[PDB]
Amino acid sequence: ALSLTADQMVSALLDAEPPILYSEYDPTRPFSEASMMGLLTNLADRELVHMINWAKRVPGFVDLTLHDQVHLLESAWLEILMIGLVWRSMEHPGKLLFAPNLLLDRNQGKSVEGMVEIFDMLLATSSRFRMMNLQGEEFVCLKSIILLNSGVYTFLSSTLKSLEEKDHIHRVLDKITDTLIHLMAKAGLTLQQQHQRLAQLLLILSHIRHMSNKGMEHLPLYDLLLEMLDA
Amino acid sequence: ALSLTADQMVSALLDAEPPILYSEYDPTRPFSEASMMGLLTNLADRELVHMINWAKRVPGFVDLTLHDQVHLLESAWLEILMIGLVWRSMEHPGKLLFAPNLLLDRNQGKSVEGMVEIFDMLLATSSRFRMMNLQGEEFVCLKSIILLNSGVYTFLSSTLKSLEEKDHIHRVLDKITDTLIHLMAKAGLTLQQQHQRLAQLLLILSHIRHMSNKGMEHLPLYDLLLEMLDA
Ligand SMILES: Oc1ccc2c(c1)CCN(c1ccccc1)[C@@H]2c1ccc(OCCN2CCCCC2)cc1
Ligand SMILES: Oc1ccc2c(c1)CCN(c1ccccc1)[C@@H]2c1ccc(OCCN2CCCCC2)cc1
Repeated sequence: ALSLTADQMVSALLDAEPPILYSEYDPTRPFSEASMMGLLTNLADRELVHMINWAKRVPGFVDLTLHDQVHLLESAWLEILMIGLVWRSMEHPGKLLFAPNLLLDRNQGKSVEGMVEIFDMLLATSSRFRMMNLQGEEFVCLKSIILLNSGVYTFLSSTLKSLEEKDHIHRVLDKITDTLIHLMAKAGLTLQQQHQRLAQLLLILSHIRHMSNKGMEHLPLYDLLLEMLDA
Repeated sequence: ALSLTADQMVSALLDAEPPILYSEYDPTRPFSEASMMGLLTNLADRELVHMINWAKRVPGFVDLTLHDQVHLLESAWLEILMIGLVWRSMEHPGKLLFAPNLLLDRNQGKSVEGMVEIFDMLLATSSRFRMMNLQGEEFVCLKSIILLNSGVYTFLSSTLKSLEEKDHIHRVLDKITDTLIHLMAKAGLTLQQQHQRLAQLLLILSHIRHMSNKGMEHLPLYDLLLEMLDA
């Protein structure tokens, strides 16, 4: 876990990658009446299941407490669905690849009230990824950081156990930071460029947190998540 | 601007620091009827004015477009008020130093509906700052990063001007990253520790974004901000 090598962390995360699901939409039926929200909703609910399997495979995650594992996913679930959406949409300018059979552009967002706001923020993030030429290895590191970071400041506890957990989460996270830098070092970037790029990458996560928040508004999960985790 | 030296960036930001305002509350009147929200509201509205002066003094900020300057403050205003609150509350465990004459603890939050949620998140952030032993120089760098970063992904424009602006904002931001590292290098931290600490610092900003979002819910600003900026 905390002994994992940089290259081993990347092989470990890359291997943990979830599958790219398809939208359960009837291709022969008129789209102008498919219920946009309904499609996205059913899609996300199915990815959530695979998200758990993925999370269980992120180094150090299963070491935590079941209830801590739930808390973290409960805080990050939507941010992870989003950063994943933005990634696969990276090479699709002006469009969002929700699923191989569900590629929507701006206008298609004006379907539901206030959904075009969220699409634009997503497209913009996708665009930034294009601008930075984000790499698949950098991507998985970021998605793992989101998972371990998003809920680590809201355990609201100072018990010895919560203290060892928080400690352990920031130790894995540090490992991921080291890994990100390693990648950038190998790409040829100087020390300065490594720091600057690391910062540019982490700061985009603030934007993903914000999008998630807007998404939560437009949109118990704990028990649902629990049952999936506790196998 | 983009030529500023590390030590010059810190002297520049430290000098730009706003004043620590007081709550306009009658000390001889019973507090159980002072209207908690009213106090906080009037306080923030006054700090906002000083926030503009401060922003105008952040290197590279005034170089932007007035409308870009407004957009950035409109996106970050509450996050900045919050990171400032958390900072001055750092040495006050279990309490929030909203102002020298307004130090409130947990329970005092149960005043308004759902306000104790926000206080707890704030206390937790303050606690993390204590855990990391954040330094005044690191603090100002972070507050400047928030200002330039929070709204840089939502300009929703690809005009040449918007492209040069975004470019220019990420160039100042990189300067601040270099500065943060410089500080950590001088503190004695190794290269590895520098990277890890930079990451831990930036990631807390995601949490500040989240708190701001919750704060915006519980809670035009553009025109208001405009008038203050355009002097
Ligand atoms: O990979 C995916 C799949 C779907 C989505 C994204 C990524 C990001 C943007 N997004 C969204 C979020 C809010 C408003 C509009 C769109 C959709 C989305 C996300 C979540 C969602 O949830 C429906 C409720 N559902 C109930 C069971 C537990 C899981 C959540 C419904 C749609
Ligand atoms: O330095 C300060 C001063 C006040 C506050 C913070 C920091 C952070 C937490 N916080 C808050 C935010 C939402 C809910 C509860 C508390 C208060 C706060 C923040 C903003 C606020 O705004 C009232 C509306 N006001 C109208 C004019 C433009 C500026 C905004 C009222 C209270």
